[PDB]
Amino acid sequence: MIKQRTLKNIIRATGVGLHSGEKVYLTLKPAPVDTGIVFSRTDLDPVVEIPARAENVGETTMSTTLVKGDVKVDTVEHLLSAMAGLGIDNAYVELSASEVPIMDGSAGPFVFLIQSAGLQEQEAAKKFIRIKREVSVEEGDKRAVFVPFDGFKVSFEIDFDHPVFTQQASVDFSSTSFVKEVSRARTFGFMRDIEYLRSQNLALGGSVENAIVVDENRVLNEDGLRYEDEFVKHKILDAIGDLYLLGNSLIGEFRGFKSGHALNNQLLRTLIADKDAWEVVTFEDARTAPISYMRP
Ligand SMILES: COC[C@@H](O)c1ccc(C#Cc2ccc(C(=O)NC[C@H]3C[C@@H](NC(=O)[C@@H]4C[C@H](F)CN4)CN3C(=O)C3CC3)cc2)cc1
Ligand SMILES: [Zn+2]
Repeated sequence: MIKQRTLKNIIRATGVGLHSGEKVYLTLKPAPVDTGIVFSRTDLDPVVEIPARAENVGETTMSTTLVKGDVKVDTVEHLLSAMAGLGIDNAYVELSASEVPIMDGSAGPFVFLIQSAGLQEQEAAKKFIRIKREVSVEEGDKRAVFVPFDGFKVSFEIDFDHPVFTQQASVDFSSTSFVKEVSRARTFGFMRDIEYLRSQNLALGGSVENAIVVDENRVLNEDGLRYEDEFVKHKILDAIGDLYLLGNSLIGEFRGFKSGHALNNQLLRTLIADKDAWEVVTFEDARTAPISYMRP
């Protein structure tokens, strides 16, 4: 059968919060069957824990935020994308501060730290959410859709009127490596936006070392892009992180059109509410299942 996965070993990492500019110590820990992903602010006494579930998502600010009262964890989407891409079901994420470290601006450093630890299969069937019906959310010119699909696929389109800006990509993850083709795609920022955010005490940890910095015309990063389509690949990365707040891996297709965290969360809420549009399924036989995972 397809089995739940956690970490084999604890992972420790250091970085800076994109927005906070705060040094943050990150620990990923193995967790029991049916824990899901749980974030933990260990700088607090008592320690405050927020399950990485759509119901805990906060005011859809600059990034995906988990809240519980007046406690938050900022910018969870790149880490959850790394955990989604590798099929991790159960894990404790401990943070010394309010924001997940940005690292290089991609999921690459997290996927590497996790695959360095290795994964442990657990004695329990992995539960999948299978899309049975199309679920569509729109707001203005933005659109986010689930389509039934025997597998896992993410299609994305962006549309910037900007000299730097392939603005479309589709990845079937059963035939294309999240690790190689998506995970290294970095966050990006326009200089006019970054100058505004800085003026408002935001982007305090931003640098060419953790973001593609774009002025009116070109990428300012001396070493350029990792992919010709890095921008729309990063959109796909962020969508994979947000999808993982369902708390179960998806069997279906996601289509984004200029979508972002706020509409992505409207789509998760609408899917969860419409119980006719999905079912929980397990696979007693991995060989006939529409998705596959790497060796642990
Ligand atoms: C040494 O410093 C000195 C100096 O040079 C310097 C250099 C750099 C910085 C910085 C920085 C920085 C600040 C904010 C952002 C950001 O929010 N990007 C949003 C982008 C990326 C994507 N969204 C995402 O990736 C979401 C949102 C987060 F980005 C994570 N997930 C969607 N998206 C948009 O659609 C944009 C067009 C609206 C990125 C980088 C500061 C100072
Ligand atoms: Zn991002």
